Order: sequence, then structure tokens, then C-alpha cells
Amino acid sequence: GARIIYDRAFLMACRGGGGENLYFQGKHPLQNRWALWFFKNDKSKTWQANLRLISKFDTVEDFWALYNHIQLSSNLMPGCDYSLFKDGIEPMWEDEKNKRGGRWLITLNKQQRRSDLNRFWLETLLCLIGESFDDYSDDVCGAVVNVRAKGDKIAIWTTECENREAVTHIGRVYKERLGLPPKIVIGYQSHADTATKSGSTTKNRFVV
Amino acid sequence: ARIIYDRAFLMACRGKHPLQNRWALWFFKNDKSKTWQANLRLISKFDTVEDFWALYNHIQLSSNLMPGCDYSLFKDGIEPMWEDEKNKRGGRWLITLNKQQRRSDLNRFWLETLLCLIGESFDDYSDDVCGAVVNVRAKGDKIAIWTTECENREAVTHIGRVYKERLGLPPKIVIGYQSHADTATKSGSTTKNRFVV
Ligand SMILES: CC[C@@H](O[C@H](C)CO)c1ccc(-c2ccccc2F)cc1NCCO
Ligand SMILES: CC[C@@H](O[C@H](C)CO)c1ccc(-c2ccccc2F)cc1NCCO
Repeated sequence: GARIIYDRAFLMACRGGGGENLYFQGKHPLQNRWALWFFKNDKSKTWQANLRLISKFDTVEDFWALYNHIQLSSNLMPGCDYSLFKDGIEPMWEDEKNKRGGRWLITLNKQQRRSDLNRFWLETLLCLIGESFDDYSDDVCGAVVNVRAKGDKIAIWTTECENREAVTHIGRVYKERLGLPPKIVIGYQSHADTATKSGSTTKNRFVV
Repeated sequence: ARIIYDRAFLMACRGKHPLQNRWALWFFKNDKSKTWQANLRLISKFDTVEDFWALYNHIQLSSNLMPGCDYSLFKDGIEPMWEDEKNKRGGRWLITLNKQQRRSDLNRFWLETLLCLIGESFDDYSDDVCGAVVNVRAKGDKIAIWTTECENREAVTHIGRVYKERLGLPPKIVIGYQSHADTATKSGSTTKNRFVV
């Protein structure tokens, strides 16, 4: 009665349609159901009005259908954010599953939009849907991409910043899967520190 | 697979269970010194049974009934205005309540409407549902389910028959479906009903 885990190679092989899905039993179930959110930035609107749920999915094939659809139907607008979160967790730090939590953060420079945004974001998505952090995948809430003019942010959000073992294992595996050099250190920030603006930086509770 | 909750399951969850859709609760007062942008205020969004009940229990305790007001629950991304792309070709099953039935049936009928929406009570035809509107008025209240396409007769009349069943209305009491394009034009004391159940 075990966790459903997909490595990167298996998820890539399941890409590009193909499956007949006979008996509604030929699709590959995910451990969790996931919801894709969009948060727009315009028209003098409340935080709630700008957050929109796009779509939910709980198979590898339906992930790839949505991915292929967004990849062909959507263009990149700064001010926007996309978030993939487990079903029942809103992509806001005030949520019961995020308020005690935080994020592993990747910051991309202006150059790296064109070179690394799509690659790093896909690798992040596969880490989530594939349950890549072993038992510590349960600490994962979701992932956020902030598209910005200064430079783009990609983050894995986790549920509890005081779970050092879980947080640091997520961190180490994520950095490995992004193929980041050991010189490039990524930082974990409590959402409670990120919420308070106190200077040019937020404190990192952990680094890998 | 579609997430469907019957009435009994949703009531059992009242003091997390995902909804098929995310829903947005809107409030609208008729005020001309402010116009349709400032009058229409978003109150809150939700996509679980428990968060529906938290908001319901909150509004039920914290809010008192003012005529001229309207509340609307619509799917996330559909504004509660007929000009919206998802409503302009559509219409509404309308329940009109007399002055007496404000005290007896408003809260009951409105709750039953809400459960039909969040529970996906119309089978595949729940996708034709946009939302629901309650207009609190002195003449007598209005409750309506809004659907996306008035030319989908099969979708529309299934919704109306299930809705009428869930309101526990007698078969003598016939409800009417009105195109938003007919309701927009004031032509007398009544609007034409494209269908009736
Ligand atoms: C920031 C990348 C953004 O780019 C779009 C093409 C618009 O610029 C984007 C957003 C969401 C998803 C997404 C799809 C399926 C499941 C979860 C998801 F988050 C994928 C992408 N991009 C893929 C590569 O283009
Ligand atoms: C019956 C109209 C109004 O009644 C109050 C007395 C108004 O001050 C009302 C409005 C919205 C909601 C509502 C709550 C949660 C989600 C969607 C909703 F539309 C519930 C109610 N009434 C509850 C039962 O009386």
C-alpha cells in the first residue's frame, strides 16, 4: 500500500499522448491530485480576484496534456505567477498548510529567463508530481513561479519550516534535479520572514 | 472523474473534501452614485466543502438581510453579469418568492440552490451552470440558476427538472427559464420564458 513515485525518465516516457486508456485503467495515477493556479497583476483588483484556478489533474498523462496545452496556448507576461499546489491548499502563505512553512528559492537573472525558466520550472513540476523527496514529499505544498522584469523566481513551498530533516532533504534533492553547481547555494526562507519586509534581504533558515 | 456530492454528504460535512469547481461569492448593492464597478464587491472564493460551510456559517451569523442587495455564487472566472462571455448567450431558471415566502422559504431555497452548484447536481450538464443569484426585494425575492447557453435545451431542462425536484416544488408550480437577452430588454410586466418545467 505504497507511495506512487515516478522518476524523471518514466514521466518523460509518458509524454506526447498515445495511451488508449482502455477500461479508464491505462493512465498512470499520481500520489496526489494537483491544481494549477494563475495570479494576474492588473485592473485595481483584490488579491482574491486576481487568483484564479485553471485546472486540476491526478495522472501523468493529464499533467502532460495540460503542460502541452499551456506550452502551446500561453505567452509569458511579467507580473504574473503560476503555482502548482496539492488539491486543497491555496497558493497563499495564509493557508493552514503554508503559514508555518516556507520555500526553497531559485532566483533567475534577466538572461536566464530565456535559457533556464522553462527547463527549471519543468524539472520543479516533475519533482512534485513524481513524489521525488521520498517520505518527505508529504511536506511539499506546491511550487511557485514569479515572472518579473528584474528576474524570475522559482520556489518549492513546504508545510513546516521546523522540520529541518524534511526541508534539507527536499532542498538537496531539488538542487540535484535542477543540475545546479555546488557553488550555487539555494536558500530556504520561512514564509513568516518573507512576509516581513526588513531590508534588502530575507533571512535563510537553511542553505544547500 | 467528476466530483459529485449529494445533499446528505454535504450536510454531514457541516459543523478536506475538494469541489469540482472553485466558486466566488459576490455582493452587489443597486447604487447609482457608485455605478456597476464600485457596487460589485467580491467577498470570498472556495473550492472545498468545509470552506463552503465556514463561509456559509460566517455569512449566516455575521450578516443581516437588506433589500436592494444581491448575492451571487459563480464559478471562478465568470463575473456575475450577463455581459460576461459565459453568460451573454445564456439564461436563468427563475424562482420568484412572494412577500410571505421571504420569511418561510428564502434561506432554505437559497441553501438548496448552493448545494446543487457546489455538489455538481446536474450530472454532465453541471458544466452548463455558471452560478446562482439571489435578489432580496420588497415586492418579493428572486432566486435563479444561471446557465451558459440558452440553445442547449437538453442541458437546460434537465437542470430545471433536477433543480425543481431539489427545491421540493410541487409539479403544479411551474418554473421558467429566461434568456438573458430577453431579460435585458424591458418590454412590459413580464419576460418571455424560453422553457418551463
Ligand atoms: C512560467 C512558465 C509558464 O509558461 C507558459 C507557457 C506561459 O508563459 C508555465 C506555467 C504553468 C505551467 C504548468 C503546466 C502544467 C502543469 C503545471 C504547470 F505549472 C507550465 C508553464 N510552462 C511550461 C513550459 O513553457
Ligand atoms: C439568503 C441571502 C443571504 O442571507 C443573509 C441573511 C444575507 O445577510 C446569503 C447570501 C450569501 C450566502 C452564501 C454563503 C456562503 C457561500 C455562498 C453564499 F451565497 C448565504 C446567505 N444566506 C445563508 C442562509 O440564510
